[PDB]
Order: sequence, then C-alpha cells, then structure tokens
Amino acid sequence: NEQLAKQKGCMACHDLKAKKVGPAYADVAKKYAGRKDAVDYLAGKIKKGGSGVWGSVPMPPQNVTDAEAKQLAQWILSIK
Amino acid sequence: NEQLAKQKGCMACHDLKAKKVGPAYADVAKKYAGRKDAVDYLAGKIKKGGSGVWGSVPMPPQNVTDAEAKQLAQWILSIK
Ligand code: HEC
Ligand code: HEC
Repeated sequence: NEQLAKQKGCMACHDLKAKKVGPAYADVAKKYAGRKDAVDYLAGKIKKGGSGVWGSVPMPPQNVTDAEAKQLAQWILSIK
Repeated sequence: NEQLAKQKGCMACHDLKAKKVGPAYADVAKKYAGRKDAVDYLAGKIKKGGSGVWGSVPMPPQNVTDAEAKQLAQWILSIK
C-alpha cells in the first residue's frame, strides 16, 4: 500500500506514475553522448517524429525548422 | 535551448531530468500485469534487491518482512 511504501522510504527512488510519455532529455543525452552522428539523428527525429526506441507511443513530427531541430539536438546533447 | 523547447511544446511530453532512479510503479505494473508469478517475483526483488531489468543502478535489499514485500507487490500490481 501507498503509505507503507512512503514509510519504508521507497518513494525516494520510485514515483507512482511517469507523468510524461517521452524520455527525460538527460536520458536521451546519456544514450547518445559520445556517438558520432547523434546531432543528425536527433534533429531528424525531432523534425519527423519516430517511435519504438523508448516505447510504443510515437513522437509526432514537430513544427521546427531544420535549424531549430539541430539546435535542440545540440542542446539536448549538452545536458549535464 | 530550453525556452525554445518550452515554446515549441516539447515539455508537454519530456522532462529535463528523471528525478528518480527506479521505474515508476505504473510502468512496473504494465510490464508485469497479466503474468502468472509476478507477486512472487516482485516481492523477492523488493526484499532482496536487484539490478539490470530497468538499468544499471541497483535496488538495495529493503527492510521489509515477507508479508510486507508481498503486499507491496500486490499493491503495485493493482496500479491503475
Ligand atoms: C533506491 C535507493 C531504491 C529504493 C529505496 C527502492 N527502490 Fe525499488 N528499484 C530501484 C531501482 C534502481 C530499480 C530497478 C532495478 C533494475 O533491475 O534495474 C528498482 C526496481 C523495483 C521494482 C521492479 C523490480 C523488477 O525486477 O522489475 C519494484 C517492484 C520495486 N523497485 C519496488 C520498491 C519498493 C516497494 C521499495 C520500498 C520498500 C523500493 N523499491 C525501494 C531503486 C530503489
Ligand atoms: C508527444 C506528444 C511529444 C512531444 C510534443 C515531443 N515529444 Fe519528443 N518524444 C516523444 C516520445 C513518445 C519519444 C520516444 C519515441 C520513441 O522512439 O520511443 C520522443 C523522443 C524524443 C527524442 C529521442 C529520439 C530517439 O530516437 O531517441 C528527442 C531528442 C525528442 N523526443 C525531442 C523532442 C523535442 C525537442 C520536442 C519539441 C520540439 C519534442 N520531442 C516533442 C513524445 C513527444
């Protein structure tokens, strides 16, 4: 039960629900940092959408310019 | 950049950081609901700890009785 889980400290490491459908950017950065074409790969996913890397729910194509997608990929790849 | 990501709606589906190291319980429930020995499997992971199912960071053995671990597994498996 929930307050049992709270009392035993479990919620220090677990949440009840993933609020968001997409991966946190820091996890995207971890998965791709140190890989050579990740800015092209990420920019393309942001602009055109994709599914199946993290789960079944897809990301729709996003209304960004090629420049904006590239900058967002670069930003995400800099996450510390 | 961050306010670019905010402005383009991205943060409706993504967070900057996964605050917590462990999977959200609703994702644990999804992964195991409809499987026959999941209460024994989960109770055992809660009590004894484990790693590698969701990632590298391990869950330490947790200070619960066998009864408490079973009840927590059952609770988690009921999550809607
Ligand atoms: C970190 C210091 C933890 C605390 C305290 C608790 N949990 Fe945990 N849990 C943690 C991690 C890093 C993981 C993933 C382990 C892995 O294999 O990658 C888990 C996992 C679970 C699970 C799923 C186990 C599985 O094999 O899928 C459950 C059901 C679970 N955790 C429950 C749970 C409970 C009830 C806790 C308090 C008694 C609890 N955890 C504490 C990290 C940590
Ligand atoms: C839901 C309605 C989304 C919004 C709006 C945006 N994102 Fe998204 N994103 C979403 C999902 C469900 C996923 C996982 C897709 C999968 O393959 O399982 C993603 C993924 C990303 C990624 C990683 C792509 C990869 O192949 O690993 C990035 C870099 C990303 N998303 C960024 C991003 C940006 C910058 C957004 C606003 C312009 C954005 N997403 C919106 C869901 C949704």
